[PDB]
Amino acid sequence: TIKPNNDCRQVNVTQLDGNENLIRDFLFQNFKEEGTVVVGGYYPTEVWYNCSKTLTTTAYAYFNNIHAFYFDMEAMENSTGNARGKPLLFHVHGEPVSVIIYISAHRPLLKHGLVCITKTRNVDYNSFTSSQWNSICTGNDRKVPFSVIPTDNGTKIYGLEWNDELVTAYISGRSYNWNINNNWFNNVTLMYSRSSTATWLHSAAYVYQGVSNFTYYKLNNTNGLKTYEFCEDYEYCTGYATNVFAPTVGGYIPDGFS
Ligand SMILES: *[C@@H]1O[C@H](CO)[C@@H](O[C@@H]2O[C@H](CO)[C@@H](O)[C@H](O)[C@H]2NC(C)=O)[C@H](O)[C@H]1NC(C)=O
Ligand SMILES: *[C@@H]1O[C@H](CO)[C@@H](O)[C@H](O)[C@H]1NC(C)=O
Ligand SMILES: *[C@@H]1O[C@H](CO)[C@@H](O)[C@H](O)[C@H]1NC(C)=O
Ligand SMILES: *[C@@H]1O[C@H](CO)[C@@H](O)[C@H](O)[C@H]1NC(C)=O
Ligand SMILES: *[C@@H]1O[C@H](CO)[C@@H](O)[C@H](O)[C@H]1NC(C)=O
Ligand SMILES: *[C@@H]1O[C@H](CO)[C@@H](O)[C@H](O)[C@H]1NC(C)=O
Ligand SMILES: *[C@@H]1O[C@H](CO)[C@@H](O)[C@H](O)[C@H]1NC(C)=O
Repeated sequence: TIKPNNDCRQVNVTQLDGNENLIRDFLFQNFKEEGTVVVGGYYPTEVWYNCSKTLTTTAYAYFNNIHAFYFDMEAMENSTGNARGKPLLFHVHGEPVSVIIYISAHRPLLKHGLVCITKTRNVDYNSFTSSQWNSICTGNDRKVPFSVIPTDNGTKIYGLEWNDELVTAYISGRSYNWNINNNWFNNVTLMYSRSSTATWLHSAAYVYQGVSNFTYYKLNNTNGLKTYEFCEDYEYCTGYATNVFAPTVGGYIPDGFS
């Protein structure tokens, strides 16, 4: 899903600090009942990508042909009061509207996150993270500040999914929906490392993953205990075929369909 880069290495999301149940809480967000059920969707996997640079130069990463983008952070320093932030900036392209999400390190108190809805393709990644907080998403672009919860201590997975009619943002354990008709290009550009500035601090404490395939998870709720298991094949987990398929070149149903 990510272009081959030497900086970007893999990593086990569940093996990191404070990430024991990072995916379990996300999977059971909607299934609040008792029993086992097989769900499908653009769900994150266990192996994500960590990308860092020893130097203080500006680096970029590209995710292509993806449908959802998830990321997680580390525990904030002094989260109770003056929380210390770790900067990040990822841009989802589209026409005629594109969305830039930037978490910082004039600005309202504790509102580390900013969302910039812009209609201009020329986005300056070497100047957005170098100016003041009041001169970032100024002008005709729509600026929406938002406060990432520091008390969560990075134990909640953040995510963004989109389509041509609806955009869903998962923050903490809450999913928010926005209705907008926009032609998305299904690629995301992420700027993970740059020189330190007033708003940007040189660090690397972000994991991240892009999901493009239809992932299947079996969920079991036994006496209040919640367990999840990934399925590489729907038929193997359920004993029955699935209706999701990828049409071949020219728009032809594959011969293996049921
Ligand atoms: C994201 O995908 C879109 C859609 O494919 C890309 O836009 C096209 O890019 C190609 C080159 O890859 C150009 O020849 C086309 O003219 C572009 N079309 C439009 C309508 O702009 C876009 O470049 C991709 N973005 C990134 C950052 O890779
Ligand atoms: C994740 O842990 C497993 C063992 O549980 C190990 O084999 C694998 O290499 C780890 N993956 C990464 C990306 O470190
Ligand atoms: C943490 O924040 C509190 C509340 O603002 C503050 O009193 C305290 O000094 C901070 N601790 C630090 C910066 O180590
Ligand atoms: C986050 O960490 C702080 C400091 O250790 C702790 O007081 C707080 O309860 C934690 N929040 C959680 C675990 O939700
Ligand atoms: C990513 O890797 C860097 C070294 O390249 C390391 O310092 C950093 O802690 C890693 N990030 C996470 C979230 O594990
Ligand atoms: C997604 O599905 C395609 C089907 O061709 C497969 O080749 C690819 O490996 C899958 N990707 C992942 C991450 O499972
Ligand atoms: C769910 O868990 C219970 C208790 O461990 C087990 O008996 C049952 O077989 C599980 N169901 C599925 C579908 O895996």
